[PDB]
Amino acid sequence: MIYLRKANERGHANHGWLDSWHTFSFANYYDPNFMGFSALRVINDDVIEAGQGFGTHPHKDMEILTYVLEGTVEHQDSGNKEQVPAGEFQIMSAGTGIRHSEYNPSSTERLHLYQIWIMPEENGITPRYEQRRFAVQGKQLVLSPDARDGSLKVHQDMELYRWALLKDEQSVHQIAAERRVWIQVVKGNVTINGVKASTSDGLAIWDEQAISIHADSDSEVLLFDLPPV
Ligand code: NI
Repeated sequence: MIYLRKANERGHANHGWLDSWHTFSFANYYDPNFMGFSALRVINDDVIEAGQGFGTHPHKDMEILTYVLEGTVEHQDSGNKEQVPAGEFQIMSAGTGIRHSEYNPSSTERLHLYQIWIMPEENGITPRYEQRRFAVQGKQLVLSPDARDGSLKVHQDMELYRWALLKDEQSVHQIAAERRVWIQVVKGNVTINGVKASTSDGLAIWDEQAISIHADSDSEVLLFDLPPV
């Protein structure tokens, strides 16, 4: 009751300025199996060569999360112009509609980030854009529906932890009722409920009463506790 999406079976789309790998269907990459997982609809693993970026485009009715891993990303709303450096997340629920344009401010540095898309619990909510700096050990709480423990709000019944584990560490994750979970291995090597997973792999667990996660090495993962069906 555990599916392993290996890194090299993500949809690949290199564009010259943007190399990108898609955990799910997205743009000119379509597979009916790899559609979505619960509310996780998009996990994109993007490298954006120095100086390049997406032009002025419009999102609507979607809670979008960016997690920057290397370099920096400038973000220009319409009216923001705040940056986001390596290590900080940045959300933006869109609801009624918005128009933004993201780019790589360095001319010497590649930008590498995760692009995450979670279907919000209702459309037409008010545009909003939080952006925090959420370490080296521990399971951080990045997204939650009430912004508890210093997390950010996400307009969906789901939490997102940035678990950072040291070699041979092992914690359990409570797992709720009919809930589902996605692990996205950021770096390293882990073992979840028997299933090994390395950098950029993703595992999708459901109909399971608990999650044992064994850091086969120092490794960071992203955990999506996601609601049922
Ligand atoms: Ni965008």
